[PDB]
Amino acid sequence: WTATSGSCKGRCFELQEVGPPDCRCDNLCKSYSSCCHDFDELCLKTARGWECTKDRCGEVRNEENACHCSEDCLSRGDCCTNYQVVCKGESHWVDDDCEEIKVPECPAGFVRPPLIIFSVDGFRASYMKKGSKVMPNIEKLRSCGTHAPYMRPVYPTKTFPNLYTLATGLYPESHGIVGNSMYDPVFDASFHLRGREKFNHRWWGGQPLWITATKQGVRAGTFFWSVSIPHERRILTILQWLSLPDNERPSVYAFYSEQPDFSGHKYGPFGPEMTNPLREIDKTVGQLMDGLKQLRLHRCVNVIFVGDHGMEDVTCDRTEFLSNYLTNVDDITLVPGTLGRIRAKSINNSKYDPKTIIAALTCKKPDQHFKPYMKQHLPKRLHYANNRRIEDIHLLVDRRWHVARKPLDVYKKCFFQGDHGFDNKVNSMQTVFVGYGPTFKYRTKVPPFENIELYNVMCDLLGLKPAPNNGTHGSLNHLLRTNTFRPTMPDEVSRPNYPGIMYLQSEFDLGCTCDDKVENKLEELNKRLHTKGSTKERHLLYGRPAVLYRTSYDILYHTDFESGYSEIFLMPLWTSYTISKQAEVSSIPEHLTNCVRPDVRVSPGFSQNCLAYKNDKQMSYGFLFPPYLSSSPEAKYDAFLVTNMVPMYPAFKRVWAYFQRVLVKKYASERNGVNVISGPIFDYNYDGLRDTEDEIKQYVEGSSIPVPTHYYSIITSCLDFTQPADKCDGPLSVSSFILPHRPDNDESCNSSEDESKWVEELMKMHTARVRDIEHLTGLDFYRKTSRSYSEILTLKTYLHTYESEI
Ligand SMILES: *[C@@H]1O[C@H](CO)[C@@H](O[C@@H]2O[C@H](CO)[C@@H](O[C@@H]3O[C@H](CO[C@H]4O[C@H](CO)[C@@H](O)[C@H](O[C@H]5O[C@H](CO)[C@@H](O)[C@H](O)[C@@H]5O[C@H]5O[C@H](CO)[C@@H](O)[C@H](O)[C@@H]5O)[C@@H]4O)[C@@H](O)[C@H](O[C@H]4O[C@H](CO)[C@@H](O)[C@H](O)[C@@H]4O[C@H]4O[C@H](CO)[C@@H](O)[C@H](O)[C@@H]4O)[C@@H]3O)[C@H](O)[C@H]2NC(C)=O)[C@H](O)[C@H]1NC(C)=O
Ligand SMILES: Cc1cc(OC(F)(F)F)ccc1COC(=O)N1CCn2nc(C(=O)N3CCc4[nH]nnc4C3)cc2C1
Ligand SMILES: [Ca+2]
Ligand SMILES: [Ca+2]
Ligand SMILES: [Cl-]
Ligand SMILES: [K+]
Ligand code: NA
Ligand SMILES: [Zn+2]
Repeated sequence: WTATSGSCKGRCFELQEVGPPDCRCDNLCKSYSSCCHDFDELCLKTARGWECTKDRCGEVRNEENACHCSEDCLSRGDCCTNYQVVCKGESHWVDDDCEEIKVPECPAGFVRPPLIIFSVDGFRASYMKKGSKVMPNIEKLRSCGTHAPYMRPVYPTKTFPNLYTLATGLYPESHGIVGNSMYDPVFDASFHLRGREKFNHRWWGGQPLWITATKQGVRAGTFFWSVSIPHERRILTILQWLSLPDNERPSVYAFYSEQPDFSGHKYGPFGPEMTNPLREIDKTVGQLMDGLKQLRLHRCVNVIFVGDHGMEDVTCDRTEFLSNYLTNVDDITLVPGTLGRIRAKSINNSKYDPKTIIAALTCKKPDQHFKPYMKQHLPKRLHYANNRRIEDIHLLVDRRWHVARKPLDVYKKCFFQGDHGFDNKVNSMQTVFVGYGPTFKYRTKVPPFENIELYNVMCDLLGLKPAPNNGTHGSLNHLLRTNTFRPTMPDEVSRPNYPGIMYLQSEFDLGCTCDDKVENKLEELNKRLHTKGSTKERHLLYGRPAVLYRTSYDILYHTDFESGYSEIFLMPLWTSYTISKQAEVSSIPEHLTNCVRPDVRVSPGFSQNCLAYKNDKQMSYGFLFPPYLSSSPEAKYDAFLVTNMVPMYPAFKRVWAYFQRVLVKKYASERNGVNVISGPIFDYNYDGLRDTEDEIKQYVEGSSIPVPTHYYSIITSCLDFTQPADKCDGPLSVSSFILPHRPDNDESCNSSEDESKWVEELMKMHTARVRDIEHLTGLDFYRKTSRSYSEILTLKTYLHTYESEI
């Protein structure tokens, strides 16, 4: 109940929320049906429109007007945004040349430049160029401030997951808003767009910017605007808030536009009807900037123009129906659309089997426009698994398509021409970023980055300490003129051992054999130096990774590669090697096909053994430094050391072998040498973070040899590819992947064909940031380069997406 008998007199858009049943006057009351009787009358005035006209100038203050052109309006802070242009001969902000804002130019009593976030729903990245003619205000912001060609949203590329990611710096899996629709089995409760349950605090995890500000004494305008409140009114309210007394005035503000998303759903991303909503957004930006200029705040405030996601073409006829695949269609609940989430309709149904559901959806039709996954097998880059609200079964839907349960669900629930929600690597889903203000750089283009990074920066902009989040703090320092955050490299927790030769061949009983018994200080003084690390400068280019957790490991040196070998996990945590453009691919000699050799630097008790692999009918093995890339017949024997061995399903060996035999050389050719760091990943609880030994759910049979869930590689070269990887004088270029270590190739529908038709495509799907690999391994890469740490942080957040140009 709300006793709405009180009044909004003088309380219009009050910054503090009074406790019911007292009537409210804040910009959220509409969505609660708790506004005072007079809210519309007093707080939502519309009389006379939004602009001053020539004959309104100098008028007598008439309180019924939506905004004012009277003389006292500046002091009252409630002029129409175009007042000075019409009545005082001022020019529009857009018509002014831009001038570098070297320092905040703020009125007395402003303790810090305010931050205004102007967020636009469905603003596809390519609108910046494609709509440039009809958006002069946005275009000045863009070219005069700091801009990226695009900003990468989070998966799923829906509104609430993305806006809440912007506000928290967290992946949906951590903030909890994992879709526009959700079921939480622990609450036994459902979250919906329409409805009231979504206003319950328990859905919303992490700590959004407005709470971070508030707890640290920085006042915030409210972020959520009711749909019925017109854009012009939202602008004037922000401007009014900015005219408040120093002690009452917020420092951070948000504006939100439902457009161009709203129109985009109806008309498609480039429907002719899209021009108008883009003009209108630009007009709103103009009004904000004119209002700021009126208040002498246009060289004081930092403005962020940011979208949540793009928009793709999607029509009713491009819909896959689960009823064309499943006989048991009525025993499942589907969260439908641009992604699919499946669970059992009833928990009392013990005949529901996810395994057989997945099988029935796997490569069943030639051009099938969705792919089923168990959530832990989704590409790690999506970070979409560690939350009880994410169903075990997931469908990644092809761009331009929908998935639905039954045809009736489509024609009884074509309407739409656009939608979004797809994989966050899809060009059509990319959105925008522009920063303009004293704290951002002048006329600067920055590389694309992820929206998870913005929280940190908005914290920097407001002098706040960010709550723990998924951004990498410092990776966006190159956006900022000042207020940079100077991060320091994490301290190494474990130091390596450096074992020499300590064991005789005969101390090993591993059931391994090798045809290697063939024999001179020419080639023996030489091989000593290689095992002490004489070629280490070539194969270990950026210093050894640091181990950021407590463990026992050995640095092992070799002619062709260096490794950090875990005595705990019985394999390298990392294997580093350099392949020059000139390097040659050889095959494995017939006599050495099954060759595995004990490593005399490492005890039998800390080694794998061949027997376990013989007994395990499911599990074979591969090597991290590839035998094919050995520098010499003699060097090749090193690649067969038991300490270079890792467990691999035969199905995965097809993938790995093609990577090592074909792709590494190809990348070396194309990139002028590559440095490769490869290794295992263990993430059995799919939390994106390195497993402790007690979290491993699978071993090679009859052994303590743990089975990785994934294999990674980080592939680094010179950004200036006219320089070789091993002699680079400037910025680096990287591409990485985290390949799932699976017993089958069910994910690849073409896998019965040659590796040259499917493997690289799989790898591309599982592209990763070095930073993702850091979370998963507890290692820290690039410790010793000539590059600034901030640039390295940027490099570590880079994702090679394999899409076309935007
Ligand atoms: C992206 O960034 C985020 C933020 O940094 C990273 O997430 C953090 O990871 C930490 C490590 O996993 C984790 O720390 C744990 O916190 C536990 C208490 O956490 C509560 O309090 C915090 C602070 O206010 C709060 O943020 C948490 O909020 C979570 O849960 C609520 C309610 O469920 C949600 O509203 C909210 O959205 C959030 O949910 C998410 O996180 C939880 C895990 O906390 C997931 O389960 C969800 O799926 C969802 O993703 C909490 O309210 C604390 O109890 C933990 O301590 C246990 O483990 C340590 C190991 O060191 C051990 O020493 C302790 O003894 C203890 O073990 C006991 O519990 C075990 C399990 O129940 C049991 O087995 C043992 O026997 C013991 O009894 C731990 O310290 C931190 O909470 C999250 N923070 C957030 C916001 O998610 C994330 O990792 C980053 N991602 C990547 C890829 O880098
Ligand atoms: C939470 C945050 C952080 C920001 O930025 C940051 F945190 F990054 F700083 C910015 C804004 C915000 C919040 O934004 C808002 O004010 N609202 C949240 C989004 N929202 N959606 C609606 C809605 O009902 N629909 C509009 C879209 C649409 N299209 N078709 N149908 C619909 C139906 C109303 C609102 C109000
Ligand atoms: Ca949206
Ligand atoms: Ca884990
Ligand atoms: Cl969803
Ligand atoms: K085997
Ligand atoms: Na297959
Ligand atoms: Zn939408």
